[PDB]
Amino acid sequence: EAEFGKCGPPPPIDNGDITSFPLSVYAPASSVEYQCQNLYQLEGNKRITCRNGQWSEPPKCLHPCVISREIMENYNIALRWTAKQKLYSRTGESVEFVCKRGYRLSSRSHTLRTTCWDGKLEYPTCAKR
Repeated sequence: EAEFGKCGPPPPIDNGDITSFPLSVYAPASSVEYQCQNLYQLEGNKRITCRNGQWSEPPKCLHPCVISREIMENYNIALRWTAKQKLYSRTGESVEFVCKRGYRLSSRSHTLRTTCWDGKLEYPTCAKR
């Protein structure tokens, strides 16, 4: 009851999992950090803890900073580093898009510098050069 209660494998997130490697036999009342595969970045409580041989449920994974590469680097916009696309990051990192030295925001555009999350960055358009 108090001594016997070792938990089992800890439940994963939406395409997530422990920041190490899934365990089959875990220590009771033990907790660990979670993370999502690839550039996927969850949100909530990646730190899960098993209770009486019954874990909890990790937070929620957020689609990485995967914006459109056929639209940004297409018309005339890229990253603040200007290196072809470079529109990929880990959900939670800042992603500043440029209007390609020359072209100026077409107004109807969204924003240059922003934050990627769930696969969204509000890519502008820009026009000039």
